[PDB]
Amino acid sequence: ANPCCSNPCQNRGECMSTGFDQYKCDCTRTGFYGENCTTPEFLTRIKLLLKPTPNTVHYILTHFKGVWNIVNNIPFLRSLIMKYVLTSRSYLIDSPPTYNVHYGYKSWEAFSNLSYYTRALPPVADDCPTPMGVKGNKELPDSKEVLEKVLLRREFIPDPQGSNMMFAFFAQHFTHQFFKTDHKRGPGFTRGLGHGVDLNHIYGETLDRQHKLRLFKDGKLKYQVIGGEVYPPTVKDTQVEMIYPPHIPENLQFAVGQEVFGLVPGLMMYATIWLREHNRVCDILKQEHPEWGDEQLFQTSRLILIGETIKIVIEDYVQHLSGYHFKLKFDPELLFNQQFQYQNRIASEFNTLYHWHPLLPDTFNIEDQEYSFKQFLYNNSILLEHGLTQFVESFTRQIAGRVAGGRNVPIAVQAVAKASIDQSREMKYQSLNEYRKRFSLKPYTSFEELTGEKEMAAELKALYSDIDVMELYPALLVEKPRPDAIFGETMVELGAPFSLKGLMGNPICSPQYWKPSTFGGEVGFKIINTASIQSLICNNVKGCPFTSFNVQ
Amino acid sequence: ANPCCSNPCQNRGECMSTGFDQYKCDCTRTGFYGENCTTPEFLTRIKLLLKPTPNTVHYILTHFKGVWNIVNNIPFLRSLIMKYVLTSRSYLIDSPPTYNVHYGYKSWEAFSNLSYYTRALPPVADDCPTPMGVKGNKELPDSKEVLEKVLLRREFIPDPQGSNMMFAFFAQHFTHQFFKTDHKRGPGFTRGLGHGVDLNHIYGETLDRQHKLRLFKDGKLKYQVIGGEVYPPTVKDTQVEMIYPPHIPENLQFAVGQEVFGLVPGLMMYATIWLREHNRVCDILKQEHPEWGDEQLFQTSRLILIGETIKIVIEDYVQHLSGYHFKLKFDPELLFNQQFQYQNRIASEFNTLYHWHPLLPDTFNIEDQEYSFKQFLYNNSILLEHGLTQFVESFTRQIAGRVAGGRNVPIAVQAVAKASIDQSREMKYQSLNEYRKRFSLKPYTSFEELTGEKEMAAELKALYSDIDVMELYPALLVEKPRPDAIFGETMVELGAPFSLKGLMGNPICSPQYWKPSTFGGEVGFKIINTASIQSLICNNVKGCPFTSFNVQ
Ligand SMILES: COc1ccc2c(c1)c(CC(=O)NCCCCNS(=O)(=O)c1cccc3c(N(C)C)cccc13)c(C)n2C(=O)c1ccc(Cl)cc1
Ligand SMILES: COc1ccc2c(c1)c(CC(=O)NCCCCNS(=O)(=O)c1cccc3c(N(C)C)cccc13)c(C)n2C(=O)c1ccc(Cl)cc1
Ligand code: HEM
Ligand code: HEM
Ligand SMILES: *[C@@H]1O[C@H](CO)[C@@H](O[C@@H]2O[C@H](CO)[C@@H](O)[C@H](O)[C@H]2NC(C)=O)[C@H](O)[C@H]1NC(C)=O
Ligand SMILES: *[C@@H]1O[C@H](CO)[C@@H](O[C@@H]2O[C@H](CO)[C@@H](O)[C@H](O)[C@H]2NC(C)=O)[C@H](O)[C@H]1NC(C)=O
Ligand SMILES: CCCCCCCCO[C@@H]1O[C@H](CO)[C@@H](O)[C@H](O)[C@H]1O
Ligand SMILES: CCCCCCCCO[C@@H]1O[C@H](CO)[C@@H](O)[C@H](O)[C@H]1O
Ligand SMILES: CCCCCCCCO[C@@H]1O[C@H](CO)[C@@H](O)[C@H](O)[C@H]1O
Ligand SMILES: *[C@@H]1O[C@H](CO)[C@@H](O)[C@H](O)[C@H]1NC(C)=O
Ligand SMILES: *[C@@H]1O[C@H](CO)[C@@H](O)[C@H](O)[C@H]1NC(C)=O
Ligand SMILES: *[C@@H]1O[C@H](CO)[C@@H](O)[C@H](O)[C@H]1NC(C)=O
Ligand SMILES: *[C@@H]1O[C@H](CO)[C@@H](O)[C@H](O)[C@H]1NC(C)=O
Repeated sequence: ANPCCSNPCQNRGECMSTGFDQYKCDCTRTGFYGENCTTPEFLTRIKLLLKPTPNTVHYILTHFKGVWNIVNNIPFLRSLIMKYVLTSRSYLIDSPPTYNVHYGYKSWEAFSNLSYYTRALPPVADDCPTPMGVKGNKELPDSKEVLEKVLLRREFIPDPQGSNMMFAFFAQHFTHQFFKTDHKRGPGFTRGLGHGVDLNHIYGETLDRQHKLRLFKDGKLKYQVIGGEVYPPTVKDTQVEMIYPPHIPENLQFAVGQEVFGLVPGLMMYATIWLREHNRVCDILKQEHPEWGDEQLFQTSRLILIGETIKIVIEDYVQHLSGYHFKLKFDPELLFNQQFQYQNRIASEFNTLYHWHPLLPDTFNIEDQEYSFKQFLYNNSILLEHGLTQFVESFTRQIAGRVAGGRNVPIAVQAVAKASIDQSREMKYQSLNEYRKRFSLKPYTSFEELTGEKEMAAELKALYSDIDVMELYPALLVEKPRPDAIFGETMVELGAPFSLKGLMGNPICSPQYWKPSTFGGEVGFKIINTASIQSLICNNVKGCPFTSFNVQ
Repeated sequence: ANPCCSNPCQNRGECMSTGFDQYKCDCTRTGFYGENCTTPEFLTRIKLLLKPTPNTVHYILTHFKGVWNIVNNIPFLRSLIMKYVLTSRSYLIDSPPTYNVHYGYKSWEAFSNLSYYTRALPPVADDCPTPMGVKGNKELPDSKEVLEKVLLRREFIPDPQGSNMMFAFFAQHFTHQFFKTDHKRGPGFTRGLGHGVDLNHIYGETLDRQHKLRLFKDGKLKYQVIGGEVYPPTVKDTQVEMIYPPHIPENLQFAVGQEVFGLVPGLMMYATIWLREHNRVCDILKQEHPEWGDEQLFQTSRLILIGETIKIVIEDYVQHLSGYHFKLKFDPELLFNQQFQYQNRIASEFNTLYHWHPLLPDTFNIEDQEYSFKQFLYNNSILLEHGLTQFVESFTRQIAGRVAGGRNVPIAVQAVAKASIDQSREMKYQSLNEYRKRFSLKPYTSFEELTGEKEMAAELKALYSDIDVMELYPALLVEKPRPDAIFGETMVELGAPFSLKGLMGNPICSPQYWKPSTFGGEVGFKIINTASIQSLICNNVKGCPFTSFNVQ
């Protein structure tokens, strides 16, 4: 029906219907011309000839350890490299944002309505003959069948990069401030109207929730002491709404910024660590500024914790994941002479990509115990039983699962993996290869090239028939990993642009914010710039246990 | 009290208390160093030596007509000049925004809460000894006395630049989509959450209001035909809430996007013109795209009218006000190789500066009638009586008042001018000379330099005593105008940066939006790029009457 149903325009040109059965491609500033924007300009021919592939770049970034060690110790050179990482990535993102689940064309409603997730690729039009457009059968393969044959875990496959449970729960804690799907509206809708790293999962999404969590003395958050240890306050004491099963004793209904963080003790672990960190910074700021009131202490601490988070995410968390020998760097000043939009809108595809449930082990090993999912979920007495110190030590030792490579989703959350398939289709996602072309990646020509093996590929070929109809979400979890890596190419090359845009797009990174007085002076500024996952745990967890994002 | 109360930091450095009675200035990236950021760096000394004053630049832009005529006809050169206008202006604006009425320091609440107007200068802290900080008496002069002695109109002073009533009501109509003070909360709060040119005054601020105004056929807005002429629908037919006195007959309660536009027939005139323009573009787009639905026609029309508005504002409206011989140009492509933030936050000071009530005449002259304020206000039967054609012809002929120069506020709206004084103090505005320094202007050293005359200056000196205590709002309306100009230096140099940021910061000006397919192809794109105030009236007002922003 829709003459744009076949995605005819290439190289990021836009398709517009010019009639019932005709189309036009807008090749403006794509570097290409022609009916579908496939004829390259002369300069585009040069750039294409000289541009290395992501797999070639990945090889260089993870080898030549001696060379990278020299680069890392020459600040001019390390700064120059990190700068090209930041800019060349963010060019892949439309900012200001464009499409969403309901708009395949730009509109003021799509731009201005913050309740939507944005979309990197427009949805497939409702009256297209097939789910992916024109290709494939009239209906996609049964999602339960896709789930069982290539996604569910047989044997636990550990991450060859050594990610531990401190990493897995940090990723879950960190991402759930901007992945907050509004199920009352639909999967393409979010309740995180800040659309980035605003730390609403600590401070609350609304002002009313924030004030219920605050102590209103010295800028601090409310807390309680249990067995000599600082823990978050209760729902009874604060009246903030939290999601808990009906049988949870009210002394165990912990109240934090994010309403679902009582779901898992691993989320509650980091919520306690970051609550402690907020009040620790309040003590630091109060000593520096005896003349300050409660309000300014709270607000300045929040700005500092936002900075710490971005620092830890880039220099520890992304550093770990990447496996690069090059040392990534959080330095907003690198973009001050660059074109860059200090804004962000969370993409649905970013949300989809971040479903890293293969990380989860089959049991959670704390001290000498091994807890099943049923024993673990919604049970914060485990946290009080063992304490934060034992949690950190145990989760630093416990290995997490490999995400790519196939067949590593634990069956305990199989309903979540099926809904990811079902809701991706409900949201009319374009095909895997459409998203690969959208991010300058060469389309896969067979299922065997996608997986790098034969068994899962053949099962996928029987299900999907055509590689161009393969879906984005299952492909990320079955993709051939990089050599001994946690992810395949598609995960890294689609996800890294969304990730750094979210981190660097924050207002505190802009030149009028990135100065010591924003953070209460050089003392507050230095907390941001010296932050690490190790110092986060050391300053706030009794005994200063060693921690890391990888097993040692 | 607050050791920053005296505004000690100069040249846009930030003041932070380091104790009960001591402060520190953050001179980061100001180009200055020293205790109060007054010692210029070497390069800063150069720039200061070579930079012409705004009054010198003004003189050049309004003289040498022969030279400007050559420049205007050399596209490369005209583009280069307009580009430097755009960039050098926007550097004066904090984007992402910083302060607001409740926050004199940067905070996440100030950044993220869209209900606030932002502030170009932080408010004077609550516990400062004087209203302006440390200078002046403990209380500012009686506002009624300031109003009567230097603001109220004796004799009507016409604008020497020839502004007519088409201009005055265009400015009122245009600005009232982003100046919508939320009086339920306070003067530092806004109901225009789009914070710019989103045309909510045509389409409604909320989706629910928009749908009540829409026809849901061919993308069009609801309308009625009275005497063969197209007018907005009624409150009875649409159920959109409008502000009307209780005695207005329901057949005269017109419903438009902005709830207060029934206040004056001049606002209702432009509301009708733009309603007609929306549906006219809907007819154009439907002919180009017979395959399109109602929703896509409406959204694309809205994007086109947003483009037309920015075009008309820059190339007709700002062009008229400026008096330049150089031809200003709306061309988003000029910023594509420039650093620029495609976002905006409406400033409280921009609202204050746009109080152009001296524009209003003592009577409104339509055909042979002269209506008093009492006869004019809330009386749309006047519009139906004469029709749009007679309105345009009459308002093109009627001259408007001079804004600067003093004593030209019509007595009918004296309560509005007093509230501007009162609410400027309630919001703890800094002094006139502080705002001049904030925008790179040399402080006034006497009231006589401010006004350029002797009588009003002497009255102001008896009231304020110290020039450094003179307030921003009254100073704009008494300032010495530029030679035969409508404004003084302060109005232009503070207001032009806010104005162009609002216009160019719009998403439709960003590179991913500024292409023909965003606007339905080259036909919709050309509507934007050929828009003018004359063509707006010609396409939509019977007889295509001549119109202009100046009397002929
Ligand atoms: C690997 O595993 C990973 C895994 C995750 C990763 C990353 C790396 C990265 C680093 C990155 O951005 N990875 C891609 C950029 C590499 C190439 N950058 S380049 O500029 O094009 C370039 C091209 C050519 C030569 C270059 C070069 N030379 C001189 C050889 C040096 C530097 C750059 C060069 C980020 C942010 N992740 C995320 O946070 C992320 C978070 C959530 C999701 Cl779901 C997905 C990702
Ligand atoms: C005048 O009356 C007016 C009155 C209003 C005006 C303007 C001019 C202007 C044009 C502008 O922006 N006026 C200031 C920029 C002039 C200098 N620009 S410059 O780049 O620093 C420069 C510096 C040195 C030499 C230059 C030069 N040469 C080669 C001599 C050419 C071009 C620029 C040069 C804008 C937008 N208004 C507003 O919309 C507006 C709306 C509401 C409010 Cl309440 C207030 C204003
Ligand atoms: C014991 C650990 C975990 C459990 C029990 C769990 C369970 C769930 C459940 C039930 C949902 C559906 C929530 C909803 O749709 O409202 C969900 C969604 C999600 N999961 Fe987890 N998960 C765990 C760990 C993780 C980890 C480690 C990550 C990432 C590193 C992750 C990423 C996500 C994301 C991004 C969503 C989407 C959230 C949203 O869109 O609002 N999960 N998970
Ligand atoms: C007959 C014509 C006019 C009348 C009766 C009028 C009257 C008023 C009144 C009563 C207010 C206070 C509204 C409120 O605070 O809610 C106001 C505010 C304002 N006026 Fe006018 N005015 C007229 C023309 C104009 C013009 C020509 C301009 C500018 C070119 C202008 C600019 C403004 C602005 C910017 C505000 C602030 C609005 C806000 O913050 O919500 N007005 N006017
Ligand atoms: C953002 O878009 C959503 C979806 O259109 C809006 O939610 C709809 O609101 C209307 C009335 O305003 C309701 O009748 C619908 O039931 C809602 N639909 C859905 C799917 O939730 C939402 O109001 C918009 N938000 C803003 C601020 O405009
Ligand atoms: C933006 O700030 C205003 C002002 O603080 C908030 O309005 C207050 O809201 C609280 C409860 O949330 C009320 O008790 C107060 O009466 C309100 N004060 C005023 C002056 O209106 C508003 O909620 C904030 N908006 C958001 C989205 O957080
Ligand atoms: C300057 C020297 C550049 C060397 C280029 C190395 C290109 C490596 O290439 C990659 O090797 C991977 C194995 O590591 C394979 O898995 C990938 O398929 C392949 O593309
Ligand atoms: C939920 C834990 C696994 C459920 C597997 C259901 C069986 C259907 O799946 C089959 O499983 C076999 C064993 O891996 C594979 O060898 C086959 O290729 C696969 O199609
Ligand atoms: C290259 C030629 C430079 C000409 C510089 C002219 C500077 C004019 O200067 C200005 O003149 C105005 C009147 O026109 C006065 O009102 C201003 O106070 C004055 O600064
Ligand atoms: C792309 O253009 C070619 C001609 O250049 C045309 O044959 C083809 O139909 C177009 N796209 C698709 C999807 O068919
Ligand atoms: C909760 O955790 C405790 C250990 O602290 C365990 O003994 C108990 O069985 C758990 N409860 C459930 C319902 O699994
Ligand atoms: C500015 O600094 C000078 C010394 O350089 C100091 O005397 C003065 O007190 C400072 N500012 C004010 C407002 O006093
Ligand atoms: C309204 O306008 C009409 C002219 O159309 C005029 O005769 C009438 O007096 C006005 N009403 C008021 C209350 O001013």
